[PDB]
Amino acid sequence: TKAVAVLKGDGPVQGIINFEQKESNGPVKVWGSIKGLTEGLHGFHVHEFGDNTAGCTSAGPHFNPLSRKHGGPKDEERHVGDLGNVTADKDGVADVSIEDSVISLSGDHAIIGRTLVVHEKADDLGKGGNEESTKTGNAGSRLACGVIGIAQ
Amino acid sequence: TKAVAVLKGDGPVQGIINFEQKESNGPVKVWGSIKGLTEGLHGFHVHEFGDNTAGCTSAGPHFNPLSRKHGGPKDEERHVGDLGNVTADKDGVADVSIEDSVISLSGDHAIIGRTLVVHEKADDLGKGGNEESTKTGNAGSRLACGVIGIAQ
Ligand SMILES: [Cu+]
Ligand SMILES: [Cu+]
Ligand SMILES: [Zn+2]
Ligand SMILES: [Zn+2]
Repeated sequence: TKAVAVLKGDGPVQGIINFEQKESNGPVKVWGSIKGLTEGLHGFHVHEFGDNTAGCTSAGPHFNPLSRKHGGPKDEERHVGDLGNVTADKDGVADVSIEDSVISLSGDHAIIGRTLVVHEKADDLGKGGNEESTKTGNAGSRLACGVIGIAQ
Repeated sequence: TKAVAVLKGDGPVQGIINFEQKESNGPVKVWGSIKGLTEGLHGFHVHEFGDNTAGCTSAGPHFNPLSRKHGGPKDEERHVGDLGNVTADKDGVADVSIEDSVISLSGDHAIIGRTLVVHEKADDLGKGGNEESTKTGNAGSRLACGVIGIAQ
């Protein structure tokens, strides 16, 4: 019903993101803060593995159990892990307060034990007009990540 | 089913611990290495929460879903999270190789999304002769921890 991810990297990006799901067939509330970001949009995705053995690279690809194309969170055609973009202000702080009905904290699409990643660049939401757009949204390198763990 | 925990803290203690469970009702193999430790025994436990918001303290208590008293891994009376001690050599390296049939990587009591912790002192296995012994094993402070994540 409740989880948390503490985001850390090799640079200045750090944050804490909370997840809450009241019902198993209900939406997941996702909220928290990330700091140390460049002003503007940054890709925000759940990746497949909760493996930090080689930094954020070890988390592997976007969590995509249904083998779909990359999209935005509002799209029917999207990865389970496609949570779009977070927005950082001029002081580099991104306040996050979204709701999603595709991710879950239980069942086959459970994101517990997987990795939340915030990216270098904006997610183009599959609308970038190149092959990479429908794979990763061209969001670039992984600035910070954290395993999604069970919280009180 | 496979998992991994990358142990980090505020000091020299770091390690990678792998988990593998070939069958959902079979033993979990736990192996890896921890370095930066003092020579001797160090408490080695799964804690309830995969929460690193305030360091290793945020992981909360020993994972104990069946509400049992603290013990050693061989004891019938023990917490699910009671994996005993790891032994560090004169170089400060603990090679970990154990099998456990109480913990699981799947089901309602799965340890995926929870926290693996290595401790300052030896776990006394509930035989230290005081109140704290039968609660936590008197293993002292938490030197390093990591959320247990899904691995490839
Ligand atoms: Cu991502
Ligand atoms: Cu512990
Ligand atoms: Zn995606
Ligand atoms: Zn215990």
